[PDB]
Amino acid sequence: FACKTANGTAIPIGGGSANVYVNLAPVVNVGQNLVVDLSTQIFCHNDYPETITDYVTLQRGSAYGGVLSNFSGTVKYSGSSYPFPTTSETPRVVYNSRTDKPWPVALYLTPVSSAGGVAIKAGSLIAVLILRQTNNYNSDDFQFVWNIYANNDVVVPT
Ligand SMILES: OC[C@H]1O[C@H](OCC#Cc2ccc(-c3ccccc3)cc2)[C@@H](O)[C@@H](O)[C@@H]1O
Repeated sequence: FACKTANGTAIPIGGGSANVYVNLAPVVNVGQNLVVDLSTQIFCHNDYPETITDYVTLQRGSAYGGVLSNFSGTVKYSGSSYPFPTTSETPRVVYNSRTDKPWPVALYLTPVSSAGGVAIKAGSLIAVLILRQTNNYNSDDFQFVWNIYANNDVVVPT
């Protein structure tokens, strides 16, 4: 089991950490959501699906910088909503193919009432999302840590 972003940035068998740069809607209105959809950038696969089934959760999610200060949010994992920062571990998603499939995580972030102007700065750390992988074969229990950075500024009008 291993993961990557499609520009080639990989986290190999056994886990590790990687950085992900996300394009963000440059204008987000109060009352509406900034959607940081990591399922369009983070992909994973099972290396031996004929023998082993892999199980993948969102173990931990938290916000940083302007996301932490200027937005409040939830995280959707595999079709369901959870508080952000996360509390419980999510249900597992099964990975059973050598063909990469997305890690189905997205943040839904709405500006706080006092937000206005440049609310997220280009280059800043905005989130850390941790994927936990286990399987039905042995005791492997690996963390894939995704450090999420803003590729661009986000402005909240007014
Ligand atoms: O994505 C599948 C697995 O890939 C990595 O482990 C590599 C392996 C293996 C493997 C395959 C077959 C056997 C095997 C042993 C005895 C008899 C038959 C098959 C043992 C280990 C590692 O990332 C595991 O955590 C993950 O579940």
